[PDB]
Amino acid sequence: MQVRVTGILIEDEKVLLVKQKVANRDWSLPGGRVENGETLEEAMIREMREETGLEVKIKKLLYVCDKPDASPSLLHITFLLERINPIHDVQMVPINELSYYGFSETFINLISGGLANAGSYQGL
Amino acid sequence: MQVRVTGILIEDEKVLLVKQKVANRDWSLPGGRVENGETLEEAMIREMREETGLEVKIKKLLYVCDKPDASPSLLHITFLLERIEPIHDVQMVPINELSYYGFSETFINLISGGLANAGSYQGLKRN
Ligand SMILES: [Cl-]
Repeated sequence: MQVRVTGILIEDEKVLLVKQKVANRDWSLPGGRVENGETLEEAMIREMREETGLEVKIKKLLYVCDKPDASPSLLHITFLLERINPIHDVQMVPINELSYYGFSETFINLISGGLANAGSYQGL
Repeated sequence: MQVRVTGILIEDEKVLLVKQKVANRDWSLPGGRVENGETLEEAMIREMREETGLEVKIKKLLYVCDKPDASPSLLHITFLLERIEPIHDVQMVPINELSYYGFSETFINLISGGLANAGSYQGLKRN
């Protein structure tokens, strides 16, 4: 089973986005695959470092999404993060404008709520 | 990877405990291994009706504990459950009495905080 973590870092009502180095290379949430021997947290911290060069700490686990029909089975965990050698592609997008970046027709309010939505789950 | 789900169904400040058909028996939380192809949810619902015969729905993810160093790697998810629509060994124990059944004060506080502690996480590695 594969596991992926993504971080949501909010400051002044904006979310941190990075340019994806794969696919259509759109601005998306920072994250990556959890590597063998890594706790979800170590992976999150490593991914933030490699894609934004920032040092962070887990604030809370917000939303977990699992799709076992994937190949291989996939578990997706999203963390609320707080801030504490290539130049990184980074952008702070106002939460309002997130819809202009193609963000899900099912959420955006999920992150608007912040801690209020901690622990959300889906299963599909 | 081995994934385990645990259910915490609270009603009137009491937690649902089940009696283990293994080891020294003893009252513990309902849960089990997530079987291949199941979503965490499908497994939670399945374990819940095999051990308590109740129909439940997930409220929120309460706690995620992962031990990548375990053999095999372990991910343990705890769900706050809510009731919806063979005889099982079931008991509703008041939360302020869980210490009697071996639960630590730390855990009792977690369950006690309820929805307020939703989304808790902890990574555990040896050394
Ligand atoms: Cl690897």
